[PDB]
Amino acid sequence: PMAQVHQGLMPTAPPEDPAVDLLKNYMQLGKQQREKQRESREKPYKEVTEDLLHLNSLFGGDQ
Repeated sequence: PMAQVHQGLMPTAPPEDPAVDLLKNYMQLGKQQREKQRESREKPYKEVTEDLLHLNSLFGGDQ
């Protein structure tokens, strides 16, 4: 083996396999999609608190 076997044959196992990175790519777009769908328009964290400041001035509590 070694010399007259296997040698001279191209590796059928791709070391550049993009599927390994695709794991984090998919995890990435998993959150990216989430944070881009409703998070951009709605934004249930910052817009709620910001609007709450508006709401405080909205009911016009002064006296």
